[PDB]
Amino acid sequence: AVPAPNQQPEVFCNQIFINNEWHDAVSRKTFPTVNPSTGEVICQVAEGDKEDVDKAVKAARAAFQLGSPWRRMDASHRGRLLNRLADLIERDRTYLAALETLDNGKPYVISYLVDLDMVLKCLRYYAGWADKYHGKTIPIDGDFFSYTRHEPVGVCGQIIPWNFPLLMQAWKLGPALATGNVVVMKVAEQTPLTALYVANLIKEAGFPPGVVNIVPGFGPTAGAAIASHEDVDKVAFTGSTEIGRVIQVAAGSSNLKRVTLELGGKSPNIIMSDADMDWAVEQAHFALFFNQGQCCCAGSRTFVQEDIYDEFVERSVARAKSRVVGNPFDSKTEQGPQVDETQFKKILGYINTGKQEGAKLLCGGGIAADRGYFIQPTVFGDVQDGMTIAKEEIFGPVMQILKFKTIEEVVGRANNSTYGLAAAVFTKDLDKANYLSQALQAGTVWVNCYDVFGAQSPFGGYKMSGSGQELGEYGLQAYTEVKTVTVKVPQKNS
Amino acid sequence: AVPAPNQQPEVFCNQIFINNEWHDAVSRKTFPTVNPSTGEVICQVAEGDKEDVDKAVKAARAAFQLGSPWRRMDASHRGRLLNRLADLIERDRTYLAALETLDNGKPYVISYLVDLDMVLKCLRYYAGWADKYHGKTIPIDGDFFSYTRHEPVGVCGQIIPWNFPLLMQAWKLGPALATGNVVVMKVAEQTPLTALYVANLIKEAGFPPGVVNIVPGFGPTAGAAIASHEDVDKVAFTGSTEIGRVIQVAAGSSNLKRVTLELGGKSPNIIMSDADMDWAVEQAHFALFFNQGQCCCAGSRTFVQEDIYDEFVERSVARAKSRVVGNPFDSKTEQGPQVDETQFKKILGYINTGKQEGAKLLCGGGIAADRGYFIQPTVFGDVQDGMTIAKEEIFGPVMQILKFKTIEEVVGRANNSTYGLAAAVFTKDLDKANYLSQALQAGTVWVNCYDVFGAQSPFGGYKMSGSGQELGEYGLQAYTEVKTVTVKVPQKNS
Amino acid sequence: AVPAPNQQPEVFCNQIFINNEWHDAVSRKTFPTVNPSTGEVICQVAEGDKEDVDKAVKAARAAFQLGSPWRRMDASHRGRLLNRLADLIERDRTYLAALETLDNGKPYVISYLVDLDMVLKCLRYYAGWADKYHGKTIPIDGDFFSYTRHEPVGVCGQIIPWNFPLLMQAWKLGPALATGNVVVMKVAEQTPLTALYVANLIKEAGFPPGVVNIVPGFGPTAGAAIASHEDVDKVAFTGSTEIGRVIQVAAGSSNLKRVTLELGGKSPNIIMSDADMDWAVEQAHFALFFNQGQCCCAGSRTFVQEDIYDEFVERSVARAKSRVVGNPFDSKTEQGPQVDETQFKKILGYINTGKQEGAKLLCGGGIAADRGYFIQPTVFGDVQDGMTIAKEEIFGPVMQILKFKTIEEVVGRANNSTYGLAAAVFTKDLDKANYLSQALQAGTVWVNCYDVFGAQSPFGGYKMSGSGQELGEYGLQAYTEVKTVTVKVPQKNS
Amino acid sequence: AVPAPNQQPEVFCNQIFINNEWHDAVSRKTFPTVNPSTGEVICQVAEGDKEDVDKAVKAARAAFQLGSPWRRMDASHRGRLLNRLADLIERDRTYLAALETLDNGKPYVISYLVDLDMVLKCLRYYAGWADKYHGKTIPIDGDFFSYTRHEPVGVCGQIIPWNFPLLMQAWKLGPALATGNVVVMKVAEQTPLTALYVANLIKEAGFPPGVVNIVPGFGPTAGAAIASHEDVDKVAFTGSTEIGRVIQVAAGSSNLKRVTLELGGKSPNIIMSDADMDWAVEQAHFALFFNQGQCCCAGSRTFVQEDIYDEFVERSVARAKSRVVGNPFDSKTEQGPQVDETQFKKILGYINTGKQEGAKLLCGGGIAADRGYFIQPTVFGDVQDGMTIAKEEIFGPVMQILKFKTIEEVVGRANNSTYGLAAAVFTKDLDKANYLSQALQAGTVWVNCYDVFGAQSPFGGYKMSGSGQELGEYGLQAYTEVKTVTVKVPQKNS
Repeated sequence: AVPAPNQQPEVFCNQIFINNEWHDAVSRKTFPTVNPSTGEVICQVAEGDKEDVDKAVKAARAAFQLGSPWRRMDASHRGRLLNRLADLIERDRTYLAALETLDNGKPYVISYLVDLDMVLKCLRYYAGWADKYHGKTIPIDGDFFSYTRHEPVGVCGQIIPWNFPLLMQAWKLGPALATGNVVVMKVAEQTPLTALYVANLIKEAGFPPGVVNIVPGFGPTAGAAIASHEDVDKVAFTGSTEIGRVIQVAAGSSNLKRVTLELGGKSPNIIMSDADMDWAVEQAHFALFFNQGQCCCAGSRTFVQEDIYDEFVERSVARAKSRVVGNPFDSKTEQGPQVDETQFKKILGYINTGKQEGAKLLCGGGIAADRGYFIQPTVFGDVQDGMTIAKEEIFGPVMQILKFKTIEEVVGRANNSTYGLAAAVFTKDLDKANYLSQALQAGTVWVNCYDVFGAQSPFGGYKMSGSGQELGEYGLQAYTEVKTVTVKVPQKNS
Repeated sequence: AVPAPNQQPEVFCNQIFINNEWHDAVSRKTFPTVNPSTGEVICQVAEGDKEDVDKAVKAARAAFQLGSPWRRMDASHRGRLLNRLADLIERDRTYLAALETLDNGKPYVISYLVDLDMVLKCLRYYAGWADKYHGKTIPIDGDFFSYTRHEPVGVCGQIIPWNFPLLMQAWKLGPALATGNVVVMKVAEQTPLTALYVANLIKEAGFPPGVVNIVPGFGPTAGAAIASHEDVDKVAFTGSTEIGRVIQVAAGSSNLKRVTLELGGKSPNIIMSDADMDWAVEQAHFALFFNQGQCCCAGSRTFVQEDIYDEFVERSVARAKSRVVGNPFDSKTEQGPQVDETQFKKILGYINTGKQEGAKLLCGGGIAADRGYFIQPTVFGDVQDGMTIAKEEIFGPVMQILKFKTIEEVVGRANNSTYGLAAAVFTKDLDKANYLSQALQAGTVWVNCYDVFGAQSPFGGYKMSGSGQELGEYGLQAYTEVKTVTVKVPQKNS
Repeated sequence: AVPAPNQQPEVFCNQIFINNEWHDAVSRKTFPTVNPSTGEVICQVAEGDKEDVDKAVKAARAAFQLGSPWRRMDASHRGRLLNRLADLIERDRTYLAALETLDNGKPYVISYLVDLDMVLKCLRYYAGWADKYHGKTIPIDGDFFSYTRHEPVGVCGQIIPWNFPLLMQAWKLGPALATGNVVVMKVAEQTPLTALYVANLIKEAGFPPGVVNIVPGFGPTAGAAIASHEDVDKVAFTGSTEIGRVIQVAAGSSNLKRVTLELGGKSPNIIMSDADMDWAVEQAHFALFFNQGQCCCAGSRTFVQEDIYDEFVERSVARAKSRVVGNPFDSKTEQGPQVDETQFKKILGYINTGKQEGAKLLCGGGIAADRGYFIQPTVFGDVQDGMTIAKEEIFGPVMQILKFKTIEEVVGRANNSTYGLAAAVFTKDLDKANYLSQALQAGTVWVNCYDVFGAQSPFGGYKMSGSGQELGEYGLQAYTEVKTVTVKVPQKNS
Repeated sequence: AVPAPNQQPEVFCNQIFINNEWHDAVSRKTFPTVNPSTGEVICQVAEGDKEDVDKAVKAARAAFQLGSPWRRMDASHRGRLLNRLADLIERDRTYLAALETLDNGKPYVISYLVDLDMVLKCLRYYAGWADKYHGKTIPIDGDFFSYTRHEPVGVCGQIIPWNFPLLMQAWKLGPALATGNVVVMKVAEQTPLTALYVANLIKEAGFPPGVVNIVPGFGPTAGAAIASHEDVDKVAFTGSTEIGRVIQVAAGSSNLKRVTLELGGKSPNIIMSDADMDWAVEQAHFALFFNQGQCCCAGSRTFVQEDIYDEFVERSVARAKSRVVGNPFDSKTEQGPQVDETQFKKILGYINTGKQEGAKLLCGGGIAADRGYFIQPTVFGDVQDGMTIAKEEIFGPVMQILKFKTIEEVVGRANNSTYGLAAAVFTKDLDKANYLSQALQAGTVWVNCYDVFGAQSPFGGYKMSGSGQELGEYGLQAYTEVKTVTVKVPQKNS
């Protein structure tokens, strides 16, 4: 039951957010944000750079000073604030879902029922962790009393992508604020509006000034500024596998700040011959096409056992062909446009490459509309491991279907990737499910499902898909600094 | 590769163990311990009573005094001692296995390869916990520093059964000693020898006097004294569902001491139609006949799906008939005699009870030898839910095979019991395995296996099979007391 | 900033609560609840008995059935409900505070700023645990996959006291509901009104029918019925050290249900000679006089070092004499009346006994008003360890001040008690604080403060003050049942 | 009671360790290792380079292959191995202590009683952790079963210093091996002998070939090879703050492998006016001069309150002057020589610099022997924050004593450093201890003691002293990779 959207919601926030106040860039510059559905400019936004980053960091550091309102604050209170911010977001749910769609391209139905529900659940989950992440009392040798304090890491620089603007923001603020850190966030140039509106809600929630600071702008400028700043204690980057390397270098050459990376992937979705055909087909479609195929963990390599390959493909193609593309605000729209022209062209290039390599184009394969960045649901069959489309993250509505015979075979081929973010297995057999979930080198392995993220389930990657984690109790580790206090006592006893 | 046994091992310890010294009963009385294989008296053993238990408790309390060797000792050291004890037990492994068999009746091969291996693994596992059970530093509201100390509960009375003499001893000593407690243990009147020998190794390992005190004798006397003692902080009993009630009453009427009970059960072993036949039959046999069927968690209710019922039974009977019964010291022997005359008769009564109710006697059902307490592997088919052999713990080599149709049906029938210790499921289907493992109300649920116990896996029960646990990190909770220290600080900060 | 109270609030709920519906006792009987400030009857209340309890239990068991709304419900959702219930309580805060005071006697200011604040903080804290109490994946030996599930214990019978009607209710419902259990709660005959009103809020919050059932009545009838019921899985009693024995007996004689007891105590408050005199005096006054001295962890044994004894006592007496007694609804009132006549008389008896034993009466010692159950703030000096007033829980506004010399002395005298609920140390020396905090045998030990309870800090007792705990992560262990599932796998790897 | 040493122990291992076999460098190259006590060459050692590192890594990856002995091995068994290795090290305790002293310079008495004792305690502590690092079963939303597996990170590159040869190796192998990883370790060119001998014991203990591979050589060559290798999953460096930047750069530019750094520091030891003078003086001496002042966490900034400054300094000077320097093999020797000539001269330079800046030289200040690298115990008084000796890690027997007035002042000055490894506070006041332990920005804060390291207590650093940790439960997080498996189930229930 989705409330009717305002297909052209007004933009109330388009500036830099520091100390709970809106500022223009020092350079007084801005940049336009495009509506991927029309190609039209939604509005202008403050273009932050080094100087603005510096303004943000100092404000954060100041809010993190020993004795500040944020530091003395009871941990249970931080939880109270997170729950408050969630209630505000829920109040403005219909608006945010709309604004998210207007700037990202994704279906308003998805933004409301999915994106925003997950935002709410994420913030409410972490609110609960605020006063529940205990330190330890250690039974060290000798007459001593030793314990640990889990203190905040400090000023945390967070750079987030555009595929899930509001959600990525929540996944980062949630653990950081629950553990007492301060944030200097850089949002994507493609989708900065929703994040900024939330910063307004952060102020209304009652968070002390400087606790959360958002700086919209470009990656080479603002992003690198944060990653290089001498006063930033930790930087968390989430995006392309290429930019991540830049960040780890700029961070290790600046002040040895802690660095966590969340990169892309070429996640394998294995369908064994005994899988529920109807279920497998529908999930494999969802596995890839979800969010215009713009998912870090997208099932971009659909491995199918030979005995059921033909039937699977036939059904897959039918599902692709029936997938409705169009205005994200229309309730019947399943797939919206791609985020921007760059990606739009980048995808078309991959499709072209797929054709060049001998991959059998089964459906779609070109522009889906003369206005906006829409691409038809494309499906490539008889894909080989050596093909480009079977190795490089496409990040679009392009499905690759590979055929395999043995289970021993598919494990090797699935694991034969520089990536290892996620993977999935569709089978009715107990042994096969356990065999594969253990053999697959992936941060997350789904059985008879895909893209099932719980605010309580960790999300990390193996190999070059990343390091460290988001969501779950493990998420608190990365934003926590451990101090050991060892006191000399008169005489220790058990 | 099992060493050749000394079929008539010498008995070196047969008295009361207090302050690392051997004492006779104050009454000077003694009782005989019989060799279930021959019906002959192995030797005489000190018959402890309330006065002796008082001696043991006082000794234990002294050893637990603030500032005593055992209280000041580093936690890591306790681990060192546990490991030492394990090394000594392994040194004398061949002997203990023989002595275990002599007094219990179980096959020497099983005592050596199973019983003793599990004792070693148990003690070594717990040795490792000694310095790793941390307390917590709590982020309490206000300007305070709050933390917790995990102190020992104190003088722990432990009453152990005869089905697994050495192992039960290890399961109790392991967690209690690892956490710094002291023990006054009452061993079974039928199998007291091995436990007392181990007490000798306890002194050799270097444990302070009074840390572990063992008192052989009877339950109505020694057992009750421990459970009733005003200075015992906790009592852990393991045995019949009838005596457990006595203990919880004697404990709640004495000094409100903490009480954990490990009782029996009528565990269900469900065999789905798609299960691996060969595997399921062999394991279903083992699930019940193991240790002369003398298992708290024995699979006394073998439910089989109708489509495979006939075949299953036919194979089950064949396996039963081939089961070699005889001298426990002969390598070929699979089943030895029952522990004592009382049980011997108790089982014959149940067998007769089965015949009276209309349960189909498929094999065995009578005495297996004119000397000792040997009983033929017995199997009853077409058993119904209302039958007594289908509700009461027989504790003997008597198998009940029941027939069922749907999965919804078997869950209700399996859960329809006052017991809930264990359960098992044999299937190839993933959904069936998960459905069942979640629906079955049992402390432990095995999938495509049975009687799989790891030193690291907890063992507890639902309903009237018990409360609290043995093994695993959970085992330490029961032997730990939590103290909260809340200090007032100048000014709190994250 | 306390809102003006309604000194005679209307009573809307005065019946039994089963399946979110109000019932009359089967016996149609009722009983009066008195206003301790005037001795007047507030209203009649349904008097539940065994038959009513049976109705409640069957309702509870029904709601706990596999597949029910409460069982299938997402853990995070139970959190949502707890938070919702919190919000409702906050809405009607001012009313409940008044009703609390009306039926209990405690000052309205305290009910508003303290009692209800804690009720809210408690429920909100626990709501956060709902989806954060993980099970474990165990690295068991052999080719197996072993894991644990933390399942609800089931039907939880909870019996709560009258000293903190609303708060005790939160402390019990919080952990129970967050872990998915169902409740059959018996409230105090002296203070049943507020609990019954909250039950209305439990319905409004959206909790499935039968998840929480409250049965007002008497302890010998209703209480014993719960404790003895054959279908109650666990019973948690909080009250006098005498009734607790009855409950553990009735429970161990019924169905071996799990039992946790929260009993009284004679908590020692140690004031070292180097303590901040002003602070210590005010905190020691608070430590005992709080809530009309009706605290299980009251500092009823004030030990003072000799060098500062005289000065301390003088100041203590002055503070006592200035302590305002009167109508609980007046801002200037610090101490209201005692809960009922029984206690009122029981306290005067102890006061008379104190004088008989030679304890020096320093102030007060008799009735504070000719109407109600008011007693003057009494202080006894030069109290000796052997005196009755220095051994038995008075549960009233009577202070005992003892003199001591050495720190070794006070530890021995402090630990020389059958109780061990709480203790406190006032000093400026690091070593003295640590020495005492470790040597004192009490569940909680406050340093330079007293009665500091956080919803996150555990509250348990040693010796005969209880077993098990409330609040903190430890509170969840008592309401959780652990199931181990061990799956056979093809081949295990690290 | 220390056993008499062999002042010239035979060297049995001086090559590269790969697949439990000794190899020569591919380049057939070697390099000399000096005895810092005489300046004489002990023996020649294989000089490993990139090609050698490649042989090691390939060996490691092979040993880590799914299905390998090391991967299938029971976690409890890895524990067994670690304990076995410790038993072998204890057997050859006397030898290794001598060999450590021979190549390092530290007193044999300290090598035996401290270094080797800590090696044993570390290995045994970790052996215990092998089968106790559980994953989690997560209560995710929806009809799913979600859990985590803590898998090894893979091929671990470890680069260790020379200050504590054996201990540094233990601190690295312990947590890595316990968690199932494989190691390619690079030992210090100054102290490679003991580490290589221990590798011989690793073979004897029974570890699979390739589980631990040691490659002696130079940092620029071997070290950089490891940090840069495309197949190394993680690199852990411990050394100078200069080389650490190089490693994090070479790693983020290679394959985004995980990096943990353990750098130096200028740790503050704060002595309040109420501190136990005798104790504080002796401990402050130990804090800095220990292990020839070669400690990452050395108390190089001794802050003393003015009221006790003069007396403190006097006593400190007297202790320094009495500190015996000489042959590390003579029982009376408290301080041996510095590790090598480079360090020897670097320290003299710092001593010179101290004099140039106006630091008051109170004793020593020059070479302590014409043979070897012995330096006199040096003490500088009236040091200011701005001075070089007050900011840069000297890593030698040079103490800096600073004077302060307020507690608020010392906090700011203590925290005014790029480092944040350790800190200490000597006081008798509770509030002062808590205030300072919380306010000080250091990984470790000792109260009334220094250099107290338990195998169970974590050791990490703030700011530029490092990231990640060694020792304790936290040590396992860095060597663990978390996989989330989320299975679709029929119907979820609590």
